[PDB]
Amino acid sequence: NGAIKVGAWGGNGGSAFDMGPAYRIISVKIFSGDVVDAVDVTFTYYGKTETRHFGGSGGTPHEIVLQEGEYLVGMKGEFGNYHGVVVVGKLGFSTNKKSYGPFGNTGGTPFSLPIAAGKISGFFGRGGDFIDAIGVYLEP
Amino acid sequence: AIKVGAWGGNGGSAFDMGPAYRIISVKIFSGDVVDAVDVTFTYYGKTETRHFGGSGGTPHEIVLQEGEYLVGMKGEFGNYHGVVVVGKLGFSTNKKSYGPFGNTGGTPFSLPIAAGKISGFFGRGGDFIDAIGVYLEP
Ligand SMILES: OC[C@H]1O[C@H](O)[C@@H](O)[C@@H](O)[C@@H]1O
Ligand SMILES: OC[C@H]1O[C@H](O)[C@@H](O)[C@@H](O)[C@@H]1O
Ligand SMILES: OC[C@H]1O[C@H](O)[C@@H](O)[C@@H](O)[C@@H]1O
Ligand SMILES: OC[C@H]1O[C@H](O)[C@@H](O)[C@@H](O)[C@@H]1O
Ligand SMILES: OC[C@H]1O[C@H](O)[C@@H](O)[C@@H](O)[C@@H]1O
Ligand SMILES: OC[C@H]1O[C@H](O)[C@@H](O)[C@@H](O)[C@@H]1O
Ligand SMILES: [Zn+2]
Ligand SMILES: [Zn+2]
Repeated sequence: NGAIKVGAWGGNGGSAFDMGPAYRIISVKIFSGDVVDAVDVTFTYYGKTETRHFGGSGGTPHEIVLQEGEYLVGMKGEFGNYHGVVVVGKLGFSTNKKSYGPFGNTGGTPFSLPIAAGKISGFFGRGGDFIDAIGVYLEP
Repeated sequence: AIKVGAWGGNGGSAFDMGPAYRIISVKIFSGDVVDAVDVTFTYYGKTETRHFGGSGGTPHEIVLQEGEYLVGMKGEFGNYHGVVVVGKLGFSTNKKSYGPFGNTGGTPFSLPIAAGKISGFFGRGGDFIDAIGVYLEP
């Protein structure tokens, strides 16, 4: 394959998910309340349009629609205890155009992934009731 | 090229070793803070050593064996007497964990590499290691 995967950041709970790399990420939808509940990813994969449903369905959706020539070049957030579970409390992304988030209201251990060269092409991690952990595929 | 980071502050001057064929060793010089790093590596048939940061601190060496690669970097950055620098720095290989080295807490960062390896470094250096970033390959 030749994949580059960094992360996941967060807890060891939930069940592993892995969408693999995409030809093109179309949109990312972060479901969010006190904590990061979930992430939906809409993408094309070769060339068919699929959307994957990660984490849980609580919280409020916050959608990042990527325009033409717009790519994800950063991810940051925080993970910490929420009711006996270590999950992502905050999650944000930046693109080559704009910054998004963070979404979620629970402080914890910060992580940050500035990408000086390259971009995010896919996601993996762990999900249950909430988003326990999130990691990322990279490509040039 | 895949470059992630750098984590740290905006002081010092920019360094960039580029990607290596193979990392041979990493020597982290630290006391209160991360002072410097020596990286020994091969590159198109040549063996090279680069030094980043200053001359202070106590050395802690990571020597990588055959088929051993760097699969993680973690640390902390913060204001140490006027400059935002790496106060703690650690690495992990596919065999072993090292450090972190340095005694000054600040803002944590972590880079676990689920697939791929660290192949090189970039960042900023002066008296101490202001910032450190990493080249990644499969
Ligand atoms: O994020 C955890 C939780 O936070 C709040 O309690 C609400 O917004 C819920 O919908 C959500 O599931
Ligand atoms: O404004 C963003 C903000 O909106 C709501 O209050 C929640 O979904 C939060 O988790 C989120 O951070
Ligand atoms: O998502 C947080 C939490 O939700 C559920 O209770 C389970 O799936 C846990 O394993 C998981 O850690
Ligand atoms: O390395 C820490 C510090 O050392 C020197 O004082 C200068 O090179 C600064 O620019 C740098 O921030
Ligand atoms: O790390 C900063 C500083 O910490 C201590 O004072 C000593 O170990 C020095 O050698 C070093 O320069
Ligand atoms: O911070 C870890 C590291 O920092 C300095 O170099 C010294 O105090 C060492 O004894 C120690 O192992
Ligand atoms: Zn969904
Ligand atoms: Zn030695």
